[PDB]
Amino acid sequence: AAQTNAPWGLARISSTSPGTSTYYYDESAGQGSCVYVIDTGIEASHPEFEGRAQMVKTYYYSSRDGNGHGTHCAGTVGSRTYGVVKKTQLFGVKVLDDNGSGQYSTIIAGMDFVASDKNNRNCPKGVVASLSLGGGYSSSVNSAAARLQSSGVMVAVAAGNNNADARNYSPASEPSVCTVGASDRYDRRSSFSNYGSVLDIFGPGTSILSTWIGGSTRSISGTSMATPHVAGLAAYLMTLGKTTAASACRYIADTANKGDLSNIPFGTVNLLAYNNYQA
Ligand SMILES: [Ca+2]
Ligand SMILES: [Hg+2]
Ligand SMILES: [Hg+2]
Repeated sequence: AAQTNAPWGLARISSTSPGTSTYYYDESAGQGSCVYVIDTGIEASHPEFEGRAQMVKTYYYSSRDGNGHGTHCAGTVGSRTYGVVKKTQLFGVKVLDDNGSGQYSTIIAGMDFVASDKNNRNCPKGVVASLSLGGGYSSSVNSAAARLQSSGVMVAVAAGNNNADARNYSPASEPSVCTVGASDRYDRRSSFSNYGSVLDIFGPGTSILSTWIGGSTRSISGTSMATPHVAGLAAYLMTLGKTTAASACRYIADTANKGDLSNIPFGTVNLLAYNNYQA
């Protein structure tokens, strides 16, 4: 299948060069897989989700996304127009408040929740979790991420947006999960993207168009935005039967576009997520 005039990030992940505009993908489109989006919530009624999204847990007074961030990131995972895996099922877990902030204790709870909840869902092709969030280093937050991964969920996390070594950030610095940096249209590392040896892979993160709250759309930048491109790609590859939850991050790095990115500091991987599609 081909989506013509797609968002640049979608085109980039199905191409071996920058500057294309068509997103090529297998029609299976991640059907039978599930992606938990752990964020500010999801506006599940947005038409772009086609009834494939639902809120399963909140840690605040409401389950509604009053922020937009979570809705945007879900959209990059699996909205019709803006999504990598256009037929995946999306589950929203609200660990962040409507200002975009949350305590580590509640972020940890949300992770432990997903590890258990996936046991009562029908997700034949596997289960992914997308965490476009993070803060300063915390061994407890790293440990919760590691548990979620070991439970059999493909965990993809943001590297952080400080233009710094991601070793000092939590979400990011846990080696066992998939830590994602951000790149821009021209194949440069995004100016804000964290880097370092703990990064596994880069995805598109600058000027990413997707769904927003109030049934709208919006372009936003941040290494947060790259995360869902890799989460969606994992779900897509898992439904194809190419890889499993446990080995997805490695499989993605193995099959990545290698050496394309500029402004990568020595000691950081130069690998850009790539679907390897062939008609
Ligand atoms: Ca890793
Ligand atoms: Hg987000
Ligand atoms: Hg986003």
